Amino acid sequence: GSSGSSGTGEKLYNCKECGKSFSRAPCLLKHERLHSGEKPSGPSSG
Ligand SMILES: [Zn+2]
Repeated sequence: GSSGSSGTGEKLYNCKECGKSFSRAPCLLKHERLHSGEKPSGPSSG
């Protein structure tokens, strides 16, 4: 019963794919994007 979030953005950075809590938020947010399925085969254009 102690609900109270100080701020404007009520979001908690945390990877659910592999399940790992990084120390750096910035790096964590990017880590969540790194989880793009399996075998990221880009377009390889050019
Ligand atoms: Zn992860």
